[PDB]
Amino acid sequence: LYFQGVTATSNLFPEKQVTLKTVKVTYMFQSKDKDMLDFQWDMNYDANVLKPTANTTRAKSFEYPKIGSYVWNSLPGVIKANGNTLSLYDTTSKEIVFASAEFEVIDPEATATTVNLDVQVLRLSKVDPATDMEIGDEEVSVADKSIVDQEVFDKYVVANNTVTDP
Repeated sequence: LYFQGVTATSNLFPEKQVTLKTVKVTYMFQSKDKDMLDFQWDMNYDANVLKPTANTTRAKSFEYPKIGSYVWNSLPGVIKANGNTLSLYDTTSKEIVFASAEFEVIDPEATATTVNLDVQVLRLSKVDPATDMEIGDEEVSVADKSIVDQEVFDKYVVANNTVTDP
């Protein structure tokens, strides 16, 4: 056997393995009927192997960084992000950038490492047209405590793709 390089994994997205200068990892999400109320993810990496590039920014981390209360913080070895708005993020009309980051291989001789997107919270809901505010009754958890609800997933999630470059 011969596979050595970056392993892109997640609790909510299928794993991808890429052989390597730079690697971009983008997790693409789409729901049916119910738009996104609240999300929290940590993209964990090895700070000794991979370093976030100049392209790893708040702006390029998520589809809707200016909408609702979006927190983005790049710390050593972890990119922490969470978003929320009672008006909801549009995850129904098209497939969105849920999480994205671009990493630089610090030492070209050291390629073998894991980038892992821990999706801690993903809640969907539907707005009352009269208010444009989410209906508390219609809230469903796709993910909570980093545990994906298979029944809710099968019902509401229509796209969950891991896209790498290369």
